[PDB]
Amino acid sequence: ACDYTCGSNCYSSSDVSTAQAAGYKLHEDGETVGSNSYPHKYNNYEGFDFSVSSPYYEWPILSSGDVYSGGSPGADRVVFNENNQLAGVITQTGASGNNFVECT
Ligand SMILES: Nc1nc2c(ncn2[C@@H]2O[C@H](CO)[C@@H](O)[C@H]2OP(=O)(O)O)c(=O)[nH]1
Repeated sequence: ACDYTCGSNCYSSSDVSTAQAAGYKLHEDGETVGSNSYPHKYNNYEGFDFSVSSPYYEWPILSSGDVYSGGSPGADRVVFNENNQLAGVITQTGASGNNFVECT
């Protein structure tokens, strides 16, 4: 289904799980990909009410269905924690500056 709506992008729960699984694996192997060194810390400056606990890590989710491998990140991110719990799916689309809004 279109479980999450990130601006004009639609993600299924399976899209979110595959993206999360890939970010976590890299987090746990101590490796990073891309210019922005993904997965990195998501600081929660927006102050979202994530049910799960901090430190939070952000990883790009691609609208194409491709899993992120170091290229252009895009607007959308999966946010997970240290226990691989999903905190949320966020996007820079619809937010001003370099801020994020939550995907609905
Ligand atoms: N808006 C925002 N950006 C964060 C936070 N933690 C890390 N960032 C990263 O810092 C940049 C803002 O300078 C954002 O584009 C973002 O990187 P990503 O682009 O890699 O998502 C945070 O909580 N809030």
